[PDB]
Amino acid sequence: SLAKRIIAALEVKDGRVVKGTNFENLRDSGDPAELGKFYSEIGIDELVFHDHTASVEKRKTMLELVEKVAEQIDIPFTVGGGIHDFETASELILRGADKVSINTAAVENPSLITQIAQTFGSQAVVVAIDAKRVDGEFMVFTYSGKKNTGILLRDWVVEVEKRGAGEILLTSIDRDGTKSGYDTEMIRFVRPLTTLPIIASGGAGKMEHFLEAFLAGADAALAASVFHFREIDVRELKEYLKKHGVNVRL
Ligand SMILES: [Zn+2]
Repeated sequence: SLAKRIIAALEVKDGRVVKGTNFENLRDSGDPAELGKFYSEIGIDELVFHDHTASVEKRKTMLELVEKVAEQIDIPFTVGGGIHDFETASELILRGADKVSINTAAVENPSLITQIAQTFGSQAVVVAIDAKRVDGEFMVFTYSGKKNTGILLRDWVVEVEKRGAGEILLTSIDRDGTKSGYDTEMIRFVRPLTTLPIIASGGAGKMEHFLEAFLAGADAALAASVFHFREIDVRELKEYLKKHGVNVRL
């Protein structure tokens, strides 16, 4: 069966992890680079950083983050949060990120996907798609879930692959922040529409949710607070998944 990845998401601001972690062993539980290194050592496959720094310092702050993280880890990492053009994405990849996440800017200018891919390869471009049910249809939302674009998820997935994206980070707004489970109906809906790797995001609460997401056709599963606050142990999770037939890296 197909190889599956466990991904930790770190929300960051001003070079700090927002709300930190429960990991007492670390010198500084809010240092993104230290936390990243720790996650790679306990068995996380990749990292996603999402930045919320204020506009005047944002560009420099995200570049510093990327350089510091790149020195501490050899596993892939993605950076995102307000990447609106090619030059911003380029500077971040050159400074050390393996991949960039784009969402609002991709919907507003789908050629941005192609532009980044032309220089850095499709594998450098993660399109984050936030979606929610509206009147029985899956719709795409932008601006941190504030705007219903009126674009069907079905149509956007196909366009994203056509434009040259390498991966889709699929967040169910219906589940994000809850610990109720991944939106497996949404994952199953997207799976036949694309050949791209799908990162399931939103709703992780317990180890069984990961199994469910992988059965639904996710290639990777992303989570944040379940790991940060140690509700789920990463090694225990991989051992659980392997036991039940999922091809994870031990
Ligand atoms: Zn964020």
